[PDB]
Amino acid sequence: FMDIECFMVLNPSQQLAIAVLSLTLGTFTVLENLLVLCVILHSRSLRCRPSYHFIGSLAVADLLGSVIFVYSFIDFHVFHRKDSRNVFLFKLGGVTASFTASVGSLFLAAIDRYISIHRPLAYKRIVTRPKAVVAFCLMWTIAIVIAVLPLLGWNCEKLQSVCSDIFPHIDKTYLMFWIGVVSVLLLFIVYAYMYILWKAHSHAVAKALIVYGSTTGNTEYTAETIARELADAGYEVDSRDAASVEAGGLFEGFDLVLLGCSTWGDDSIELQDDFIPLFDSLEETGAQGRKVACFGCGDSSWEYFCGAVDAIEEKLKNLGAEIVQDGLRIDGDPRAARDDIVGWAHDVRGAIRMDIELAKTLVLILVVLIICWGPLLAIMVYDVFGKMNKLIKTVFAFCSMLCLLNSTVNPIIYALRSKDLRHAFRSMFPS
Ligand SMILES: Cc1cc2nc3c(=O)[nH]c(=O)nc-3n(C[C@H](O)[C@H](O)[C@H](O)COP(=O)(O)O)c2cc1C
Ligand SMILES: CC(C)CCC[C@@H](C)[C@H]1CC[C@H]2[C@@H]3CC=C4C[C@@H](O)CC[C@]4(C)[C@H]3CC[C@]12C
Repeated sequence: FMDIECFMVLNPSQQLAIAVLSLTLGTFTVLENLLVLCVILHSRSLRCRPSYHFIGSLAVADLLGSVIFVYSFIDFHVFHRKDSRNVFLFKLGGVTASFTASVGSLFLAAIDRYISIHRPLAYKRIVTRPKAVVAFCLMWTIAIVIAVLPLLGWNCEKLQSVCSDIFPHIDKTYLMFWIGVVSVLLLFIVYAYMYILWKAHSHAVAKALIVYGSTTGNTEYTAETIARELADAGYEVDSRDAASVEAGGLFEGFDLVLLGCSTWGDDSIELQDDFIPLFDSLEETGAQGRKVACFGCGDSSWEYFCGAVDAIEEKLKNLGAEIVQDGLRIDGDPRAARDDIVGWAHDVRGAIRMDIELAKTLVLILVVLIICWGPLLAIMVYDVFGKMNKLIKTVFAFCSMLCLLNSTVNPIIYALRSKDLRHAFRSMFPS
């Protein structure tokens, strides 16, 4: 038993600001989605290839949600309308389902693009047109079912219950359940997109592994000269002396692997004593379908010029490691052959990032969702655990406007970014 006017914290100036922000964004949001829906149906008449299952659901939810929200919000605040419990829970159920289905659409958009990254080869087997058709339908029914529950029962007046100080006639247990399901998909949305950016961050920069024997220090100076062209180009480098290497999984996670070794053949071809242990235990090395290249120092005076490079390349192509370019072979000092070093290093780089606008969009969406749903659900958690003062009700009233802004910026985030929709919008014009 709570007074309806107790939920109405309304300063005539605060009432005008509420009305201004809600009638601008409201009329602006409705016109946006009413245009988006018109474009899809116009596009449906011309092209049957774009699914438009996600953008249509998001637009319908934002249109229906905003229309009922702005009207009820202004009627409740500016006009101070006192409705019966069922008539209010009918209206509150309507907006809640629409906004729930809206964020449920973003949840289905998250799983659509999460499966494409986690399981690219199996994406076409899971996400289909009938499955997405059924999923959205069930997403809408569940969204309606949950939001109709307060009207059916499970409210603060039907049961001896502890009520909400921001939503009249609502049981806090129902809100905690509603917050839970909304928070789970939101956290999954945040987790998925954060999982996309961290996964794409490792692929942007390539990793190059350099090992060398070099008793005298020439193949090291070579590798040190080899590494800088790679490093200056933008390659993560992990040069390692062959005397301090671990055999098993030595090449794991390297897009390119450069194996340099000096030849030390007094009588017969012999490699660097430090490079021999790694040579023997190569099978242990990943040694498979790994882009790899060789280099090494030698001298013309010997019958086997850089025979080490030949022995290594024979084991690499034996196990199937793709040798992208021939091994680099140097005699004497590589300080005079610096040009050929950076030449072979730029060539092995030639023979072989991410969409930042799509990467920033995820950042933007995450920043948007954290901005629009963070404080909104936060105030509701304050209502569930303990209670709040009058200022928080006023802040929540302004924060109730914050989710409406999300419905305004969504057709700019997704529909405007749709290359197919913009084609359908231009097709509206003569030719
Ligand atoms: C005992 C001995 C054997 C060598 N055998 C070879 C050989 O078979 N083939 C070759 O090209 N150079 C051979 N060299 C020359 C070295 O490979 C050359 O000095 C090289 O620049 C050494 O590289 P590092 O400074 O990276 O150890 C040999 C040198 C010595 C002292
Ligand atoms: C929210 C309450 C008050 C009324 C909802 C009833 C109507 C408007 C709801 C219930 C079922 C919903 C449909 C369920 C399935 C989809 C597929 C989706 O890809 C586009 C939206 C669309 C076509 C929904 C449009 C809106 C819809 C028809």
